[PDB]
This record gives sequence, structure tokens and C-alpha cells, in this order.
Amino acid sequence: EWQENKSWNAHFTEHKSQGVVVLWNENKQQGFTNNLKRANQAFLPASTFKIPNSLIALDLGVVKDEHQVFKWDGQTRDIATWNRDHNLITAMKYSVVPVYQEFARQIGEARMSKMLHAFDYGNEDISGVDSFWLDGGIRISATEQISFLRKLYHNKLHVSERSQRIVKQAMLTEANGDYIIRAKTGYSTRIEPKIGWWVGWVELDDNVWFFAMNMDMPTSDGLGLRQAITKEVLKQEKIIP
Amino acid sequence: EWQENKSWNAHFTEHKSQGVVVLWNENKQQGFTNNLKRANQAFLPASTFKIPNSLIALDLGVVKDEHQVFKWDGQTRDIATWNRDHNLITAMKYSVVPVYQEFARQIGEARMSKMLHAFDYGNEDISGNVDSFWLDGGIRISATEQISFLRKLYHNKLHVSERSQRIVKQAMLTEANGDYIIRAKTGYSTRIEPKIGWWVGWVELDDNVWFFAMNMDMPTSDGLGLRQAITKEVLKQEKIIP
Ligand SMILES: *C(=O)[C@@H](NC(=O)c1c(-c2ccccc2)noc1C)[C@@H]1N[C@@H](C(=O)O)C(C)(C)S1
Ligand SMILES: *C(=O)[C@@H](NC(=O)c1c(-c2ccccc2)noc1C)[C@@H]1N[C@@H](C(=O)O)C(C)(C)S1
Ligand SMILES: [Cl-]
Repeated sequence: EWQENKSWNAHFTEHKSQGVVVLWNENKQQGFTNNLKRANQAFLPASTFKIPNSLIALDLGVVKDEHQVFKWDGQTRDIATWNRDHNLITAMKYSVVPVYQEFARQIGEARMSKMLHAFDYGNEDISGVDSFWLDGGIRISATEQISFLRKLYHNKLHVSERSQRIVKQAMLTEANGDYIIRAKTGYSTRIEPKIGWWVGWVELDDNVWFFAMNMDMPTSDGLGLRQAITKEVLKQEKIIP
Repeated sequence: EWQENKSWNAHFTEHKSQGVVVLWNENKQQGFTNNLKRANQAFLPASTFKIPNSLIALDLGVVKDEHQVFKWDGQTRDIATWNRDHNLITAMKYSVVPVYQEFARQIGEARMSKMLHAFDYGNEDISGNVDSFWLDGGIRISATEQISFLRKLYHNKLHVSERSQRIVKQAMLTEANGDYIIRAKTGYSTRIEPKIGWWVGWVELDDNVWFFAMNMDMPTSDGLGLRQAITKEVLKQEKIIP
């Protein structure tokens, strides 16, 4: 069912970095990783939390839809792309923390807690309300990411079908005549080790490949590798050209 | 509100072809074409019919969802990609006529008629084969009537369930990167003259939506690449994509 493929370590090594890639071939009901232990190591979700955050916000009417505008509170921050108005689409695309802090506040630790349980999301621990996924108690592994994503793909999370379709739309990262990628980036720097995340899936004509990957991210220089390494692995297994 | 930009004719000319591109800047409530007359000229919709077809099928339970498999009736056809099983996603991606003929048959001329009226879709004329009228029958739609229909689909304003619309928009997904998302549908009409290519859909940006309808003379199947290439060359020029 699960199989180690240590040959993928080469892809981490050649960029002088450590980390895990987990693939799941949906049709064959089989999974593949370069490191079974790290694949099961839990980390802070960072901006990958914006998936379940988005879903809970939508199901509760905190977000009416994906066109609804979230007004810049007018305070400049370090990320240029955060200093302007956003909708759920641009909120996810640009990982706009303040917008999701604001959703989290309206959602409320009571309901957020209930929902993460119902989702079976990582360790279901909200030790913090407006920061817990950045610097608090919540932890999720690569394989628990796949598990959550697989439920989102088949509209099996304990929220309305609409809420899921909207979040999957919002996850749209890349598409052409070969594949569709739906995914969410993450960068956790508050608690060591500093890691990059890329979780989502590859839609083909006739199969779906789910992916969760995290890698050591000591410096923000490496961030390009989250996508590049996952893709190098997807190329190798002839999932994309 | 509407503005002629004859400079775009260059893009048709340079490939020795005639045709129209219609843009609509949603935010500014303004439209742009290389030819106001042709922009209003109606043609057979061809595979662009798969949008309203998909919507009606979904709203009526002919299609349960986008994963549901449509089993190849086992008869080899000219188009390699048609000779295998399909779901609403691959059905749209590869313009699989037989699948949509089959939906049309189940939908039934009575309901298909009512729905195209409610949609205000082109000339609302289904007359011909229930299973062929959008290929060789009576239905006619212009570039501008395409935008109108598309604009309603974008805001989930067609008199069909929101779900049905979301699914068809998903299925329209053609292209996406960190700059833009294109949702669109191709068409090739060769049964009745004049032979034309279609590309209708829209470009999603961070803060705006550009709707596009384009058709061009398509005497030979050699030109088909130009449907996307000319639209893109125009989208480049107006600095909508890089
Ligand atoms: C999500 O991961 C976003 N970042 C955080 O939530 C976050 C950061 C951060 C890193 C760099 C700049 C600003 C904040 N540190 O800890 C956390 C929990 C997005 N990650 C970054 C990325 O490049 O992927 C950004 C710039 C998109 S914000
Ligand atoms: C949709 O328009 C499809 N074509 C037709 O429905 C169609 C054709 C046709 C032309 C060439 C090959 C097969 C069918 N002739 O009249 C009609 C109404 C799709 N058009 C083609 C394209 O290249 O866009 C295909 C191959 C995608 S089928
Ligand atoms: Cl989508």
C-alpha cells in the first residue's frame, strides 16, 4: 500500500536541502514517499491552514462567496501583495494572513475547534484564536494532509458541497492541456525547524495524484524549491511532462 | 460603452484570415471589437453549445456530477480522443459530440427549448435533430450574445441551480498560472457555410474579469490554432496578459 522511494532524496540533496514528498495515486489506492518517518512527522500548517479556514468561514457565512471583497485595514505590512483589497481567490493566491486572522476571529475558537475535529484535521489542537496555525499548538503531517485533501476532493468534509467547490476553485494554482494543479503553499518560521509546505493534487484526464511535501527552509531563498522539487518528482514518476 | 478598435484587424490579416474578437471589461462595464457588424453576426455555436448543454443536463439530473463516466458506445470516429470513456471534464476538454448528442436526446426538444429561452441564448431556435441542431440545425448566436450568456454564467444568474453553473465553469477551465485563469470553450462549424472557428470564455485577473467571444473564417482545419493565438495576441496588445 505505502512504499518508500529513497531515489527522490536525490532531488532534495541536489538543492542541498532535507525534506519529504508524499504522493497518493487515487485510482490504485497506493502512496509513495522518500521518507516514511518524516512523512508522518507533524509541523505547524502555516498558510496550508487557509484551506480549512476558508471552508469553515464559507460554511458559516463569514464569507458570502469568492467575489466578496475584504477591505485592507489600511496598515502597510512587509508583503506588498497584502496592501490592497482581496477576495477569497486572491486571499488564498497571496496567503493574506490578516484576512484569515479576521475570518478566524469571526469564526470563534468554539466553532473553529468543532470544525477541525469534524475534519479530523491534524492534531485538532487550537492552542492560541487568531494565530494558533502560525505559532500555536495545531500540528499536521504530510500524510494527514493527503487524508484531509482526499476528503475535500470527494466533497466528504462535514461542510456543504458548495463550501468545498468554492475552496477547490480558490486552490486553483496551474492548468494546461496536460494537467490541473490545485494546491496551497505554506511557510512556518515562528517555531523551528523553519519549513516550506506545498499540499494539493494533480488532476489528469483519468487519475488524480494528491501531494503533500515539506522541506527544511532555513532562509526564505529556498521557497521556489517547494514547487520545483515536487514537480521534479512528478516529472520522474511521469505524472506530468 | 462599445468601441471599435480596427488595429486588431492586423492580427487576423497577418494570418491571411477574416474574423471578430469581442472583449468586455466587466469592471468598467465597457466592450471592444475589431468589427461591430461581425460581432453581431450570428453563426452555428458548434462545440461552444457544450456550455449550455452541460448546464441543462446538470440541472435536470442527466449528469449527476463531473466524475460520472459516459461509456464509449464502441463505434470508432475520426477524433482519436473520442474513442474511450469520458466525464463532463474530458467531454468538454476534447469536445466529445456523441456524449452531448446523448445528453441532448435525454434532455428532450421540449425542455431544451424552454431552457435556451430562459437563458435568452442566441436566437432560441433548436429546430432540426434534437441531437444535432447546434451542429447543422437552426440555433444561431453572435459574439455579443455569447458574452451576454457568459456574463450571466459568471455571476451564477442563469435560471438553473448555482451548483450546475459552478460545475460547468470548472469544466470550462482551459488554462491557469500566477497571472490569469482562462475558462473557455472552442467550436468548429463545418456542416453549413461559412466554416468558422469559435473561442468564447473569459480571463480572470486578481481584481477584474475580461470576457471574450471570437469567431474567424476557417476554410481548412489548418487554421484552428489561430482561434486561441489571435485572441491571445489581442489580449497581449491590450495588456490583459503578459
Ligand atoms: C503562509 O504560509 C504565509 N506566511 C505565514 O503564514 C507565515 C510566515 C511568513 C513568512 C514570510 C513572510 C511573511 C510571513 N512565517 O510564519 C508563518 C506562519 C505565506 N508564506 C510566504 C511564502 O512565501 O510562501 C508568503 C510571503 C506568501 S506569506
Ligand atoms: C465542436 O465544435 C467540435 N466539432 C463539431 O462539433 C463540428 C465539426 C467537426 C469538425 C472537425 C472534426 C470533427 C467535427 N464540424 O461541425 C461541427 C458542428 C470540435 N471541433 C474540433 C476542433 O478542432 O475544435 C474538435 C476536434 C475539437 S471536435
Ligand atoms: Cl475551477
